[PDB]
This record gives sequence, structure tokens and C-alpha cells, in this order.
Amino acid sequence: WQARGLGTARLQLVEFSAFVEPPDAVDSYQRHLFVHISQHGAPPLESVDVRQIYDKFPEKKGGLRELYDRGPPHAFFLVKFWADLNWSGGFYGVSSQYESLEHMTLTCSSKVCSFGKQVVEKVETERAQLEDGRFVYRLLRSPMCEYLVNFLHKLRQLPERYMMNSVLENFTILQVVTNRDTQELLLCTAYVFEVSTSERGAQHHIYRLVR
Repeated sequence: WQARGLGTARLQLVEFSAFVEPPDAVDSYQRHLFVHISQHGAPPLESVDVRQIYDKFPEKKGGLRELYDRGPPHAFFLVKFWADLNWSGGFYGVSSQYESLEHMTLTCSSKVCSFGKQVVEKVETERAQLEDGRFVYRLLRSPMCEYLVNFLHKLRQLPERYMMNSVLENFTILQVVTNRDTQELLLCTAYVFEVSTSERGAQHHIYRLVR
């Protein structure tokens, strides 16, 4: 009954990535992945108690505690990213793909938070496209908001990766996917971050948020 990947029976994440294509990508295509989840016979995901990360996201409303209280509890995930920050006016982008058995319009809200305070927010809607019995939701090549692009440019220039990790310690992203018509929550993902080491590329670990 417990999740094996990032999804519920109503909405599965297929693929998520944040990337930059250098200006010369036009000559020889390349992209750098800052972070990447691909879910194209596994055990249960580990659990993390949601109370321990409340103070890393906003409060009062659209905050973790109120969202979790709203439910459903099984829709809540924590993703730890080891971001690859080793890669210039190129294209900074975010691509997301989801799948369901039912036809919905999704609202996807992404709240960028600094010391648990909302700083920027992007809200996108996506109508289902029916393909092979299953519905697919494609939010591909969304331009990264200027706050994140500038954050990444500054973060990458820090002299020590322990300082990157100290800065990232206070940097979080909260994603809420709801049925736009019914306002029911489909997927809530809390993102926390560290740097990887370049020889190592982007990595991640997914947890169920429990209470």
C-alpha cells in the first residue's frame, strides 16, 4: 500500500529535470543537468517525519503543516538532491512529466524558499493529453525563473563546497500539484539540496513524508 517511487495511483512523476543548454548547443547539442529524476520490482521508499522539515517551508497557508493536515497523507514526498553545479547566457530550463489513469487539468505550483520563506513562485496549468489508455501531462522546457538562474550563477562561484552546502542548507523548493477543477492535492514534493562533486553528477533520494 506504501509508495515505491514518487507518485500515487492518481498521478505518477515520469521525469523531472533542471538543466542549462550552452549557447553553442545550436552547433553541437549538449545539456547540463543540475538535478534529474527519471521513473521510466523495487522496495518501499524510506520515510521521514514531516514535522522535522516544517521550519524549512512557509507557514500560515500553502505551508507544509496546513497542506499535510489537508491531505491526503500518501501524496507527500521529500526529495534530497545532490545538485551538479559544474558546467554564459545559455537557456536555463525545467521539464516535468506526469501520468494518470484519469483525465484532469493539473495546477503545478513551485515555491522557491529562503530560510523557509517564499521568495518566488511559479504556477502552471496543464490539460491531460490521452495517449495509449493513460493521460500524460507535459510541462517541458519551462524557462527557469531569473531568481534560480542568478542563484545558480552565484552558488557555482563560491570558493568551497562546504559553503555551497551551508548556503543550500537554507534553500528549499515546495511543489504542490492539484486537480485544478476539484482543488484536491495530487502530489506534494519538498526538495532539499546539497552539491554533488562533479565526478559524481546529479543524484537524488526520495522519501515518503509521514506523521
